[PDB]
Amino acid sequence: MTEPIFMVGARGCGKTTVGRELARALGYEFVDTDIFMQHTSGMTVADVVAAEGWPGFRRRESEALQAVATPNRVVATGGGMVLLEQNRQFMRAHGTVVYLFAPAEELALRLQIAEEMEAVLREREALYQDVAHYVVDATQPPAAIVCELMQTMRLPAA
Ligand SMILES: [Mg+2]
Ligand SMILES: [Mg+2]
Repeated sequence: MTEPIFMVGARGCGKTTVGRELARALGYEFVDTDIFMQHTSGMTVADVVAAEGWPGFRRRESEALQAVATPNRVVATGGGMVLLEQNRQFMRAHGTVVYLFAPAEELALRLQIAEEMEAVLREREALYQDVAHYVVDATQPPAAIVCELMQTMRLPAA
């Protein structure tokens, strides 16, 4: 089916890259909520936070989620998208959610911090699992994740 596919996970799990390659494989559109915010508002997350705080950024992020969710589209989401319950509900309702899981060690390794990702996971691991319909090993190359997702999720290639 063509419900929107939400990619969730912590910074460093490869969301944008896997999202983009999955979208290409399925013939879907691709949008990253963080990138959408930047290029529609002109403001970075630091700008938004400096002007309106973390609460203001989280509201914008919720709004972005709602604005870009549509069928036949893969949506890569920022690390903190899973913090608000309404965001978690929105994603499981509107579509199907995939958590790109990696231990903190590997998240920290990816740097195109080890203990800061450990702490991110203590706060958010359970939230990623709560919202995810499907959990995949994000330490594989993107192409291998793409392949595994199409099989597990029973999605045809474009
Ligand atoms: Mg759904
Ligand atoms: Mg789950």
